[PDB]
Amino acid sequence: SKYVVIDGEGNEYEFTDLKEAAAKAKELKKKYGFASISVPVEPDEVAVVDGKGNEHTFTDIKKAVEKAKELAKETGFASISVPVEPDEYLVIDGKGNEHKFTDLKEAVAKAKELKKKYGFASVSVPV
Repeated sequence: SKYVVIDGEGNEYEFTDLKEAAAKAKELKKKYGFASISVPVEPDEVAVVDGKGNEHTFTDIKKAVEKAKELAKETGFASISVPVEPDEYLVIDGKGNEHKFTDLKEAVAKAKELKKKYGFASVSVPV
């Protein structure tokens, strides 16, 4: 598999191991303010990755968002991953709304604004 961490500069870090990826994301967030992690998700699923590097899969985005809030507090980190098409980037905010981009730095900039507004936002990238 391939797991991708995105930081606040729009840099992409690739990993073969989820626990190492989730640990990098948690560190970039604590040290530099922002990080998302994208993981392979089955079609019609959504996945939340927590601060322990564990996945939580869902078919209902509203339930995923609810869980992502429990996990960010309990484990120190949470990121929602959704399937994206090549050359697209999707931002999911803390209320479950999806915003589509074709420029990663644009997607990151929006995610930062939505994190301020709603408390939480993730950026999903193609795997």
